[PDB]
Amino acid sequence: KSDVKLLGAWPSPFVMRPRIALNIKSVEYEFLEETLGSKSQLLLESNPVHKKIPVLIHGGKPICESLVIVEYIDEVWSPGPAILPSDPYDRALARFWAAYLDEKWFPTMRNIAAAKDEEARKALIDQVGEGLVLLEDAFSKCSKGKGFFGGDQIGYLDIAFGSFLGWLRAIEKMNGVKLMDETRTPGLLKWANSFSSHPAVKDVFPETEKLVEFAKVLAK
Repeated sequence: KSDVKLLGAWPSPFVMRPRIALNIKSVEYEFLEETLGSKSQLLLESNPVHKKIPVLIHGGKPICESLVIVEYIDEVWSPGPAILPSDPYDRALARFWAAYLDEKWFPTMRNIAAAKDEEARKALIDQVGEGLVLLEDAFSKCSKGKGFFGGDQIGYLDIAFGSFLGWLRAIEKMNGVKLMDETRTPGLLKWANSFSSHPAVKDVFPETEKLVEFAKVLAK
């Protein structure tokens, strides 16, 4: 348990990602929570560049950046279940969509709260919706009728996208909008239940209300 430590603020979609990956591999680890109002000295020592979490410490060495940590876990604990796809093209597509989610979609969605006027808010909400249309189509092609982006088993792209689901739901609730409905994202609604109920996910997955209330707490 001491050989693997995960530094992280909580709740956080980015911190969720290595927790799910460690769960898939059944790797025991200690979760070292950052707490509001300070940055721990271990955080400052382990991630001097970004000073953020997650940080995985393994063999006395820190590994930063959520997705990079996920790949590291997949590669190091290779006898366990595969997290990335095995085919190079499928792997490239999984990486492509995770990069889209982290670079475009999620920053857009969390900018909604700070929109100045009404039409800017609408533009951001429209962009989150167009992202979900794109991911609905990616899910159809990736899943091939199976339950996950990863196919029969949960995979890298499930972790990347699924980690955001709670925050999507909270932002839906706080803005009175429905961005996964049933007309626009039928596959993703189903996948959302498969993901949030998965045994490697459910005990680290946030209750929507908890996120909403936490956003209210942060408002400072």
